[PDB]
Amino acid sequence: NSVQQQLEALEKSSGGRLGVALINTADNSQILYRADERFAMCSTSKVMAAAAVLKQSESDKHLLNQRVEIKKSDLVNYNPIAEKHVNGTMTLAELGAAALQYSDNTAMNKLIAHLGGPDKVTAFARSLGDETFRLDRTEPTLNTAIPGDPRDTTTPLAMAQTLKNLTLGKALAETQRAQLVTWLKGNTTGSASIRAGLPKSWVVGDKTGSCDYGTTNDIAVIWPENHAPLVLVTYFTQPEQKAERRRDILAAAAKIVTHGF
Repeated sequence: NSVQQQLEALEKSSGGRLGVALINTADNSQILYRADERFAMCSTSKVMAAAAVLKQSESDKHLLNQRVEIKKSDLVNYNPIAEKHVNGTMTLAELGAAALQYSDNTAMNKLIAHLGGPDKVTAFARSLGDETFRLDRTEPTLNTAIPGDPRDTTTPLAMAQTLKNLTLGKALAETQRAQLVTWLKGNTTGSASIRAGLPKSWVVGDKTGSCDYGTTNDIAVIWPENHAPLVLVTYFTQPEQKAERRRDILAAAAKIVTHGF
């Protein structure tokens, strides 16, 4: 079975819609599956917000350490790090780290507010040549993931291209690029997703996403031991609103497309 046949088979048994985009930076070859179809991003959108702040810091040396007050009213549905700092402050850098490494929703909202709203995050994506990404709402409503709803969505290919540009490409200045990579590598939420389908020794940086309609996502940069990096986006969504997440499917897809590498 070809990789494509394996992916189609994987989806057929999954009970959902699978979206895969892998870019092999060795020759820029790609493995695509519904890569031009939109999927709700869930928390994977946090990468774009954090990157937008990193871009700003390129021209503002005091931005990353700027203090941001955390009030009880700022807390939403999931604030593992922000809740520890109520009544205190967090720097924009710490908010970026919390949003990316723990998927803190309060952190995301602080980043969005700092940037001036969801439309500003979309504007940043467009500045990177990403004409697909769109952020419309804040946390937690950006997680509705209603089938066919274009809000807070992107395509696997668009996100793979942008993630490559951000982490290995032309998008950010070196210090900022390295910071984004450091944050992604330090993610604590992706053990069961893409990481679970790769050789245990490979270095990986990723950002997961999980939301309604059993939407299960993960976008990652992978560094094999003897090969050029791979950029992989695995999105998955289902027809029922309260469907369970299926991180096992993302792991399975990762194993299929990275085979041989």
